Amino acid sequence: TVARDITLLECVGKGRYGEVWRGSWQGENVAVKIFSSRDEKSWFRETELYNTVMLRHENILGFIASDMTSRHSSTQLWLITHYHEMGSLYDYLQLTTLDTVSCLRIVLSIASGLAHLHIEIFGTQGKPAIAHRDLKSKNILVKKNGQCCIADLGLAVMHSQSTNQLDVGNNPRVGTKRYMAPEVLDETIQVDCFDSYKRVDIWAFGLVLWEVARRMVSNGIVEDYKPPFYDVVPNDPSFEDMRKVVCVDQQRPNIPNRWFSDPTLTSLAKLMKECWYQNPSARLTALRIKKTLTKID
Ligand SMILES: O=C(C1CC1)N1CCN(c2ccnn3cc(-c4ccc(N5CCNCC5)cc4)cc23)CC1
Repeated sequence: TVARDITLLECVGKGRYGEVWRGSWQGENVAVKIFSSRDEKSWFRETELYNTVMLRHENILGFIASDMTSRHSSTQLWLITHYHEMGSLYDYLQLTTLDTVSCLRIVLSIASGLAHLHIEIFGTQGKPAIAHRDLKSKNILVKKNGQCCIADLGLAVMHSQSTNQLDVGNNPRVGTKRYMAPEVLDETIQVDCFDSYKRVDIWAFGLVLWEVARRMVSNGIVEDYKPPFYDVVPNDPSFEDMRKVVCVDQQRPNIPNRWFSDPTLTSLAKLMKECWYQNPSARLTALRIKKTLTKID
């Protein structure tokens, strides 16, 4: 198989999800995500997704193959994709600051990535609508040309409008809590409705928008990298911790005033706020957000 022709070179990530390695395969770098036992359904669902739906897009992490392998004293579950040496947005934002152009390129490209997933394309070159359900800075990769690509589709949801059936899988994993929409947290989400799942992505996206914006320099100031809600939740926040801050207190990420000196960060502040409506139906769509980012300077 592919697994046995891969040589594993360097561990570049370690978490509750398992591990990420840089390895080589046919002389090309690849990322090998080795899944924890707790997350094996994600590997299954993502293997399934990648093997049923044509997802390939500049801003979706490029899939190579999935495989099992008899490794250590276990059978490892590996998902093998293209490799982005910059790492995640999370990693990258912590090593550097952005300018107007690099900020816009990052956030637009993610918008385009989200929009492509969310839309249904009809016909044999088409696809079902897909909702990610766990978008965050750690599972968006940064390419050297400055564009991003979305990974980690283990919790994805698909829907098609001809069939009007909704595939949610059978996954014990629910999203990353720090990024969880109000309606998910207070359990008011309309689970029968596909638009609900898209709308949770937008919330999450708006939180990412904020992480990124903080690192864009204006007039030679910039904010330190911070995860959304850093000031009001501890590390690894509970589902209950978040409900209190997001739903009960209706708190939203603080916009620093320095952003209002700058016409880009002013326009993105408006944008991220229209991703954070308590009312899901008031949130902008991926496509609209894409159209807007395309017109900002
Ligand atoms: O599933 C996830 C999230 C939940 C972790 N993914 C997919 C698996 N990942 C990767 C996919 C595809 N490429 N890729 C490159 C890195 C990577 C590369 C370098 C670094 N570092 C280590 C810290 N010092 C600087 C460079 C970190 C991560 C990580 C990944 C991470 C994002």
